[PDB]
Amino acid sequence: DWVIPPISCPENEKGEFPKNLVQIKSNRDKETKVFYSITGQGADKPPVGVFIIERETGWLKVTQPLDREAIAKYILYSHAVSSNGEAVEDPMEIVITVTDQNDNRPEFTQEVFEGSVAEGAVPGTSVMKVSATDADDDVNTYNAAIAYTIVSQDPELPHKNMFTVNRDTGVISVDTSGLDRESYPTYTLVVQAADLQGEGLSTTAKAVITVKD
Amino acid sequence: DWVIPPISCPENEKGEFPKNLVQIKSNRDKETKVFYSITGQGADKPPVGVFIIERETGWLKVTQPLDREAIAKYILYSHAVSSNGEAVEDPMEIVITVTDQNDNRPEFTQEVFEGSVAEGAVPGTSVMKVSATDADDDVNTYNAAIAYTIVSQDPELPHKNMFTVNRDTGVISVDTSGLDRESYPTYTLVVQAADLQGEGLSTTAKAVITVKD
Ligand SMILES: [Ca+2]
Ligand SMILES: [Ca+2]
Ligand SMILES: [Ca+2]
Ligand SMILES: [Ca+2]
Ligand SMILES: [Ca+2]
Ligand SMILES: [Ca+2]
Ligand SMILES: [Ca+2]
Ligand SMILES: [Ca+2]
Repeated sequence: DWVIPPISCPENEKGEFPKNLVQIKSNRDKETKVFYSITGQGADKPPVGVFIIERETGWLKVTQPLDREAIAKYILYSHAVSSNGEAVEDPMEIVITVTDQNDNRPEFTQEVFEGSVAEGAVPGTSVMKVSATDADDDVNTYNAAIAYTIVSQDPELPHKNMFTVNRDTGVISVDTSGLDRESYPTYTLVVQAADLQGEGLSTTAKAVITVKD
Repeated sequence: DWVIPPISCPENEKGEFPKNLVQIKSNRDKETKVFYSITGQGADKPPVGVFIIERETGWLKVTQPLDREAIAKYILYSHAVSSNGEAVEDPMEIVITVTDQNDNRPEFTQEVFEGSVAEGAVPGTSVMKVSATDADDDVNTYNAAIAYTIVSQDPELPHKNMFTVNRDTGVISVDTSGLDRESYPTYTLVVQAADLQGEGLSTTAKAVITVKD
């Protein structure tokens, strides 16, 4: 039973429906009459009706917007039957992949993350980890590929950039030194998560670092 | 035989060969080991060896650069057998479309075109036609959409731009008044054709216009 190269249909389509994807067709339709149908989840089983097939020509259509983040791949079967009811083909297994769009913003595991460092640790010691998630397609695109930046430090002394964040790991480390509890005892960092490798959709959270003796 | 939706492969690929197109696979391989082959012009018949299928995996592969302007479509059949060589599927018909690149420069029908106009003619009167052809795919791309321009006018009197060319059609026109046979009896224009609607590959030729009483 052949399985068909995947038919791509992007999520969140808009406008008039139904829309044509792709024609599936027996080359025996000059020998005898051929009537097409499809079965499976997305066709005659839940969700019913997302895809339909023009009985007579074999144009496969989609009848509504899709959401990759709810169903990413549909498997159906097509059938080719003649007037006398005989099968003109074995069923063909039909694979449809929902193609991703970047329609989910990253989200931080917490709105405020807490750590602490020692006064005289050392430019590149580990303070804490911040983390986001993105629900988009981490396998075939960058839409869920998260770059952590630092947006602002408070207060800005002794110098701006007392800290850095590793843009992939979200691990926060000491960048320059002169950390002095008694001059400046807590810092409030605004941290950013952005997909498209830094360029895309973004969100912010807070990291509150307590300077210790 | 089912005919599957066409697989696109662009002309003029560069780099490492063979390149993978698409996995053509039987779902009957849970039961028994399956072995795949292909046939047709471009596989086992001339041009032999353009496409191959990997026997155990069913990856379909193209083995060299294609040229849309020599062959635009291939038709193959895939086949599926078990260790003993018996068939576990009917064959599947496989269509392959070669997609276009802008690899053809427009050519003028002539190197020098000839035309004429009456001294008295009013701005807007049509003088003559220049015309070019492009061999790229004028049905699905812009690689053949030609735009025309006048590059230079000799002589430049009584004004620059005695003439104009309609930039979709190649119709050359009287633009401003003052044509007088007895002061300037011919003009030589350099005309240009460029595809991608003017932004792409270009060529030039000459238009010679005799001003008549
Ligand atoms: Ca979605
Ligand atoms: Ca998405
Ligand atoms: Ca995203
Ligand atoms: Ca101190
Ligand atoms: Ca070519
Ligand atoms: Ca071409
Ligand atoms: Ca061209
Ligand atoms: Ca005159």
